[PDB]
Amino acid sequence: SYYTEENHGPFELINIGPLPLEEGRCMPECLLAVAVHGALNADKSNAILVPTWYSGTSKAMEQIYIGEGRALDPSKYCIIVVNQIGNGLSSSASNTGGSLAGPGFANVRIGDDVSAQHTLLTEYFGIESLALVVGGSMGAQQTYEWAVRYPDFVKRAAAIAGTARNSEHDFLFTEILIEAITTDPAFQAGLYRSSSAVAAGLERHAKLWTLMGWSPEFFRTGRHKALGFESMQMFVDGFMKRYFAPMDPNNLLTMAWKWQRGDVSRHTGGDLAKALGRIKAKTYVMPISHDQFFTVDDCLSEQKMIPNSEFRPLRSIDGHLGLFGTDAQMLDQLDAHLAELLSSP
Amino acid sequence: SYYTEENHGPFELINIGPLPLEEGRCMPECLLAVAVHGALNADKSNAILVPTWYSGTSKAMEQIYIGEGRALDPSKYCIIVVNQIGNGLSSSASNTGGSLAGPGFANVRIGDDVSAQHTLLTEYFGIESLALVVGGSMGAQQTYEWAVRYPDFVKRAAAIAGTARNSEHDFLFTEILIEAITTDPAFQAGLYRSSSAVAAGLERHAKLWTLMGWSPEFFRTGRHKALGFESMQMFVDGFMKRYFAPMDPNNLLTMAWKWQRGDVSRHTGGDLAKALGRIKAKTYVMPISHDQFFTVDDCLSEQKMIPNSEFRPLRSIDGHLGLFGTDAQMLDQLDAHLAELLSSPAY
Repeated sequence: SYYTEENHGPFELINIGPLPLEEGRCMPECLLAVAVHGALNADKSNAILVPTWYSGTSKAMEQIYIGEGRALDPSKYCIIVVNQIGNGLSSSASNTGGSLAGPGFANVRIGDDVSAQHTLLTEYFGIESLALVVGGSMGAQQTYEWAVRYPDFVKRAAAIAGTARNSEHDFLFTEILIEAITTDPAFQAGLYRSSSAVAAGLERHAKLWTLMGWSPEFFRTGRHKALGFESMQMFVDGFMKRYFAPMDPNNLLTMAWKWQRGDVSRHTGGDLAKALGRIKAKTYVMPISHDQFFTVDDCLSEQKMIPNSEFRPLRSIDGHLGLFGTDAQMLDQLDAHLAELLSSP
Repeated sequence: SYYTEENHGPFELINIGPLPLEEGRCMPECLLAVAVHGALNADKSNAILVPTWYSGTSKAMEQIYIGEGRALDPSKYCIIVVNQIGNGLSSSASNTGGSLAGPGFANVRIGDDVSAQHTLLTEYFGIESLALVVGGSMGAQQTYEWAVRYPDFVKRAAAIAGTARNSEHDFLFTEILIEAITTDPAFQAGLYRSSSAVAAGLERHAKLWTLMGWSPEFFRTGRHKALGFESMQMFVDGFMKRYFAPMDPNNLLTMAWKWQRGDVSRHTGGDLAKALGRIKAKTYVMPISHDQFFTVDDCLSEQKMIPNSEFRPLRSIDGHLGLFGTDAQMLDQLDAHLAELLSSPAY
């Protein structure tokens, strides 16, 4: 009941046909849930691709980032928001039959999403280049993979709060996030009868996201209170637990495995400088100042490897989950940077 | 067999007598495990008290911080290292009988340790003031409590990587650490057959410490490899899991409960500025730059409320567990700050 058009729509389900996956299995049919905002011009020069992030859907990207006086303005651009494979709206553990059902769903990599999106854009939209690819966190992982895998296709790229190659510390964080779910016996090796049977694991998952998803300064200065939650307990229970409670464990695990392995250097034998050296897009690297796990240092290290790129950190004590749109001043910064990027040749 | 003289000694067990605890229970006899390094001078004016930190013992403070070339030099100072109530050496769930055994052990607060330490110093050693109180993390919590509770007694205070009133974020971290242990079915509500039976909970606890105890920069720049571990997997297994593996779950929960509730403002009805304003000790507030949960910003906000004090962050990408002595640059900075502190004129 969570993954519906009534909650996340409108979107279109587009069957892009069979999808051979990097890990070796083939999806007989890959359905991508796509939301399109704005019209494509005759040059097809105004398309923007927006990948979705961990546990997220196209509806979040639309609610937080897209609109009239925003950088992502559908009166000027054709903004194409594409849901991750495994996110519950596109083909996922939760909505696919046969051998891909539930814990049978394949291991999907960032590169598989980008490959599917490329097929979608060329064959269903007839688009041969993107004015901008922009995403946050896992959405930034896909942004980097686009810029490296199809370098002449991507004219501009904005990687918000995410890296091109995942760190060992981030891998550990996600492993602990996974174990929060899989160590709940009600998970039943993915064969749980309903999402909510795994409430304990989903709550433990939410508590870890509270610990790592914001920042110590967020809580010290009472940001949670400004958002309407009088205490850490109220914030954990009223915001964080409630966010994850209706979601599907198998889907979260599909996206967590994928997030763990984001690595554009797979194109270059593990040489990251060589992969990032391939980027032709005008690229803004935009970590959030207080992000606890995609750090300013992590992202600056990569930016130095991307030719013609710019380092444009967002200042927000809301840290990583400032992506959720809790900090309007952060959103204003982001809009100014993105408008400047879109304005550049 | 982890909590022995063979592993953590030499130390002496001193019975300081009954200890009425803040939470309301009375310990009929409180034994403190104490290690002394160096001799007291003629008027006992060279005593330095070193409390121990979460999961730690006096052995760690000795190995990492005490020695002739160092600020805590036993050829000049009498350095008295006192093990936390609950840490397995002093009176704890793992070694106390009667109604205090195992799951029955009382909820002990930072203030109970400081009161017990004060009784130890005055009644057993005849010491009536301290040249320095210094500790890290939970050791820093006890340091602040000392400086607030007995302000004339403490001539100098050095609070490394810890705060005077615990934050909500830190409380959540420790709650998650506690649940890593208590959700292991083998924990059996504190009635586990042995430490070893609760290995799954202890390993999850270790993984959480790996996540929060160092820093992303520590790993990004390959510090774990410099320390001799080929990969994150080898570091987690060979350093972090191994550290917690032999420890007692009930003792860790005692120290965790205590850590969660460190709060010197209990002396002043919740008014932290009033509590910290009581401090007369020359005080250095020394967060570790890349500490993920006792942040530079957390400690700065408290330092601003302590009169006479100085803010001296330790620069280390090793973050919180740089307390374990992994970062020799950080130890060198600390020695320099502590030597400067110890040279402040006696009033």
